[PDB]
Amino acid sequence: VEKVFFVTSPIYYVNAAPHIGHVYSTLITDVIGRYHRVKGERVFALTGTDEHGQKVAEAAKQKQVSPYDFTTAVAGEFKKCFEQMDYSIDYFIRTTNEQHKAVVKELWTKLEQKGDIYLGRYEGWYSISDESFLTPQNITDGVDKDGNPCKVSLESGHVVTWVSEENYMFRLSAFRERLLEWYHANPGCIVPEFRRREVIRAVEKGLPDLSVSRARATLHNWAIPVPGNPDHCVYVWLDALTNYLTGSRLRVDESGKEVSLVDDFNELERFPADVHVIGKDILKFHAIYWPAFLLSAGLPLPKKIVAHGWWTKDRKKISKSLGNVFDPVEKAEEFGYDALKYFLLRESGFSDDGDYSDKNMIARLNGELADTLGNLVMRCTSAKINVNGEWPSPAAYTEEDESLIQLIKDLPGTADHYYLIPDIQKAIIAVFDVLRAINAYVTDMAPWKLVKTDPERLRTVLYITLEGVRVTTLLLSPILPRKSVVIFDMLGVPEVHRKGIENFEFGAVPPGTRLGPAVEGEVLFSKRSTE
Ligand code: MET
Repeated sequence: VEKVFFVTSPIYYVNAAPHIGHVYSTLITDVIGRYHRVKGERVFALTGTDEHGQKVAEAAKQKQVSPYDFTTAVAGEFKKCFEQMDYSIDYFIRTTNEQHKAVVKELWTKLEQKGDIYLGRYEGWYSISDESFLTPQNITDGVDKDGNPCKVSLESGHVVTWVSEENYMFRLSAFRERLLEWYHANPGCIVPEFRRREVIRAVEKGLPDLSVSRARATLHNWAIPVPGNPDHCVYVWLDALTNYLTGSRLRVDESGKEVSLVDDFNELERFPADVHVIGKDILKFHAIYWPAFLLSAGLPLPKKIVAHGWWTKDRKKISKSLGNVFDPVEKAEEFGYDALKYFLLRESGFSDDGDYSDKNMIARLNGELADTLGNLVMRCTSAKINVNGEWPSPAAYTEEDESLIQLIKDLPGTADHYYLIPDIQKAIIAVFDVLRAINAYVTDMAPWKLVKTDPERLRTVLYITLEGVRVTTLLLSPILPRKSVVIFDMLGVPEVHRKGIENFEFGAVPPGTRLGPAVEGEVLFSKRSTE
């Protein structure tokens, strides 16, 4: 099937200002989308804000302003932040959007007509902060923000409350066997694998029916009314998951504004998502509830859900009051945007709860970006080594020449597989193994000596080096979107060769291609001191 590659981030609660967790999640979404665009594919990358619910409504009561003004303010902060992070997102969705509401009502009605929604009661624990139902097995003792004894989530640590309400219930219990068929039929549908094992384990134990409405007062009327029952509002999560569907059905103008909701998802060829990027904290919603709603509705299921871990700074929690902040924009201004992105994508894989420190950030920037990549780019383009300022024509290749050429020929196939898992960390490591190899080849050949001694040999060494740089840079362009453009400018790679699987091929830029012009003091990544 040939379709728009559809990649999504979670839509984030707007109870509070955007922070690193959100930036990271969206960054992951952005990178995947960026990579599929360089393969020449149509892409629709989606992010947004989850704006209804008790959590958000109460967050706005605390700051003492209307939910409409509050959600709009905070959403504005999310957009401003993401614009500043210089992503390439195709649309920003807000669940307050009127067309989103229509799609929710449409899906709800499908589930009802299917016979999968009945009137019942939920009597059990709820975490408002997580907007999540919990069994007693998943709560424990703790202290509220007074210090008085309460119950809290084992998952999250937030206060839980007992809820006893007549609610509309989705028949999730009836989807146990089909969800199990699905997980087993598509053993790559949840990444990383140990999270796939989590979901299976959980669904194996058994599934209770799920409350998909709440009484309207409980939600302070800040939700979507249940169609046909104005006393009930639709569960914030059923509403929020529907954003993926809504997004697949919106025609967007050049300004980034929704202008039309199509009746059928096929019209736009986006749905279902090829990758839902998420955090591990919201796995059940995406891997259990969502495919269950889609099965009931008769909709296609997503191809992959990839769930990453949580961040710490200096081996502690990120928190304003505890005195340990990590501001992505602040660190980008300090170290650079592409560098910070490299770090967050390099320093941790999706199975790990990684760690930012200034020390280790500077170690990677200097180590990998400046010495390994940065220096290689400057040398092979320098007037000292590349005296004619062009891509030379290679002479005959030695076996050592060819060992390196093989590594470069093999790199795209390997990096491709990693980006498709997806495992962005592994893709980066693969590209830098090839970069380390190029540097060691250069050390061996000492092109600086060859310039005097053997210009004919230099032609070969220099051409291999330029091409190795070009290919590695191409495959890193989704990680270093701005720096890759600079690198390609220095190399003098024509625009047409900066994109497309055609240009993953060794030798796509011809000898004789001229290098771009130099500047007095220019440097790709400048070293920074340690303390
Ligand atoms: C459909 S994704 C919803 C995610 C939720 N709003 C959160 O911030 O965790």
